[PDB]
Amino acid sequence: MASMERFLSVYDEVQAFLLDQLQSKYEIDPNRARYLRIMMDTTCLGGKYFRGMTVVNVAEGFLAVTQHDEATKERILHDACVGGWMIEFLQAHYLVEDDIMDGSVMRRGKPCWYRFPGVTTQCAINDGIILKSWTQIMAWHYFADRPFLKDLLCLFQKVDYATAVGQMYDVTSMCDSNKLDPEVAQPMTTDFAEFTPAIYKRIVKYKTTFYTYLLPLVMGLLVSEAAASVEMNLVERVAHLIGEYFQVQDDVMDCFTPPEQLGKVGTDIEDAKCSWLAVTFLGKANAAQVAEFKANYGEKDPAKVAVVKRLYSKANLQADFAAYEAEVVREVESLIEQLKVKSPTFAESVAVVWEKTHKR
Amino acid sequence: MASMERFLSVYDEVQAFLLDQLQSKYEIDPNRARYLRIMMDTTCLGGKYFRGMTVVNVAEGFLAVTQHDEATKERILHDACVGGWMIEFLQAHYLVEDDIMDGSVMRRGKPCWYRFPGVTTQCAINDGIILKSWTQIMAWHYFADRPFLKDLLCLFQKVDYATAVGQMYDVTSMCDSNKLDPEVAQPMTTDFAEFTPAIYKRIVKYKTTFYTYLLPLVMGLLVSEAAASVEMNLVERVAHLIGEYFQVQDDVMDCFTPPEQLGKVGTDIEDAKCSWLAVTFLGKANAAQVAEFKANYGEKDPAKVAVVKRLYSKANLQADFAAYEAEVVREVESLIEQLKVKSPTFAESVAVVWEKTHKR
Ligand SMILES: Cc1cccc(Nc2ncnc3c2cnn3C)c1
Ligand SMILES: Cc1cccc(Nc2ncnc3c2cnn3C)c1
Ligand SMILES: [Zn+2]
Ligand SMILES: [Zn+2]
Ligand SMILES: [Zn+2]
Ligand SMILES: [Zn+2]
Repeated sequence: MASMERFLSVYDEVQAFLLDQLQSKYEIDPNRARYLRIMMDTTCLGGKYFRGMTVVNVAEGFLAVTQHDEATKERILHDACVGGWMIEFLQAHYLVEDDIMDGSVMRRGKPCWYRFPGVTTQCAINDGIILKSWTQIMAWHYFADRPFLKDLLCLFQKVDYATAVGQMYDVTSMCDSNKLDPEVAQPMTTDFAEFTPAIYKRIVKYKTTFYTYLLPLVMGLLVSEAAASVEMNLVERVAHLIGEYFQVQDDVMDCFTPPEQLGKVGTDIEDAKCSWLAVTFLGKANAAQVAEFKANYGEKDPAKVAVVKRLYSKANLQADFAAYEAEVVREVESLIEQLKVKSPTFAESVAVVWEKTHKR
Repeated sequence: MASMERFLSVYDEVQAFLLDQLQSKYEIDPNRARYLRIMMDTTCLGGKYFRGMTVVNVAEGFLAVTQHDEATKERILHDACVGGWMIEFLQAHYLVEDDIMDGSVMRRGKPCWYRFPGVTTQCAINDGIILKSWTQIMAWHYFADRPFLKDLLCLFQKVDYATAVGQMYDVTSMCDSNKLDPEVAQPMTTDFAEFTPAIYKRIVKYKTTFYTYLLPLVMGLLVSEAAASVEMNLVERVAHLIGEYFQVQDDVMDCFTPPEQLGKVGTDIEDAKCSWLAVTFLGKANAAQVAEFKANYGEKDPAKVAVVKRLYSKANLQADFAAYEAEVVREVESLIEQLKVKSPTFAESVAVVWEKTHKR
């Protein structure tokens, strides 16, 4: 049976389970169950399922080299699918809440959940809460008797937290650290001294790479009972590295990919985000160019946004991107090689993850 | 050593632990650690600690009748304090998010967190996320080798979820169920057909009683390794019952307690909430009074709010409250008696919980 169809079948299964449990144990009525069904579908479906599918892909790699009864292979694949949906639901939680936090308008070519007429922010914040609560309901139900349950829940928990930390780094990335203070309204940085590669790296590592790369890979290992086939430090390193590249690409697209293709109108410049474009620009600009950057970044005025974009064009950031890209290929390929020592199979799964990222 | 001081000491311990871990494992800088310290203090401190202290109180009851080495008694009390703080942090998560959801202005005589000048909703939503993530960080760290860890995390998870469900019942309680639809903006009910005791009960059971009464009681049992000293169905029933009473009192105060004493200006009438006052009023009004209620409820206009309040005065709701109160005393005392069969000690802890609620 093909992996994607198995994965989508399991969504329907897990959906039915969660809604049936709301009726039998939580006293839900049909109309509220309907609203939650539609919330779940709208917030969890329609992407590429790259995160969940990585759990399945890793488990399939192991199945191909490990002896098991057929019923065990099915169990492992079902577990990978459930684990994959936990990640997808974790993402949906973060996307719902982030869109509210950021006043985002669209995502993937549709309105952000909170903007649905019959949702509103008052409901949507809570809907996002439910989303993450469902990850745990899934885990406890499907993995109740599993040897890996503890390690799975502990990892999930750590990833969730790292992600929330990352969110905090992101949202505060345009303020001067020395000025953070709950009592005082936060000015945007005037010097941009904290737009550095190391600071950027910190934001990305926490905000995206743990839930997007580290969690799918490690979850695949846990449901396969294969965590002793790998050097966990290598898995972290390669996860963090591919995750960074993925975020740089997202940053480039924010600015340069036409909105109908992006799925949204990118506002990193108006939001004064610490983007790869801004850090790399500030890494290579002269005095005049910096000054011009400072006079125009982080302002809604389209004229000012256009100055910033011109600055990035003229600064020939494509060349820095290509050099960064070349470095990431060396390092990712080196890490893949190191992974081959203890597991060629897992190395290959990582190689796949990298190809899908590198040319997407 | 007195329970409250032990509990507050443990807050400082757990705080230091979480911030020290952010520095050593999450790459936090001092200024962000400072912001999180201030967020934690502002959102977790200053209430009566009734929820956390119930965990400690239950554990102390058991310690008085159970043989243990001194070091075990200290371990159990430390565990109760940590467990108690998990509940307090869970509450803080919900209060932060609820205040944002509801556009609340104050709570406990201070601005809602999101309204702090240097916070804002964009940060505050995430701060609330961190709050709940810290419950799990606490659990995994302090309870790592504990026999009760699984049962504690599963219970916590279920309570969290019940609470989020309850939030959904609450926020939707002024809409007609048959009209809920993410695609369509939600009108307020014109008939108030869903303002019934059973519907009200559902909202309260989920939104408050699981995290306010059931979780502290059961957590106390788990850290004491005492869950076989009780009939769990009785614990649920008494929890749900005292929790309901607690919410009715809160509802009465929303409307009638002067704002400097309430800590906030109550807006249940303008928010068109399904309050005990509104359900009980609709339970006893004549046609004319209902009609008047319908023309004035759920409107910001102070004139209209004042009509509703007059209606409640003239309807002599104090008498229904006293009769409800009398019924709750019978039922709570009956349940306490039933609890005495398997544990007089636990019965007494529940008796305390009830006294603190009944005359607060
Ligand atoms: C993650 C991050 C943040 C900011 C700037 C960069 N760019 C680079 N980082 C590392 N090597 C690089 C480059 C550009 N060329 N080469 C060789 C990376
Ligand atoms: C939880 C709830 C919701 C709505 C109305 C009520 N009131 C009552 N519920 C039960 N017994 C009652 C009363 C009033 N008198 N007596 C005897 C309770
Ligand atoms: Zn964001
Ligand atoms: Zn982006
Ligand atoms: Zn609320
Ligand atoms: Zn209230």
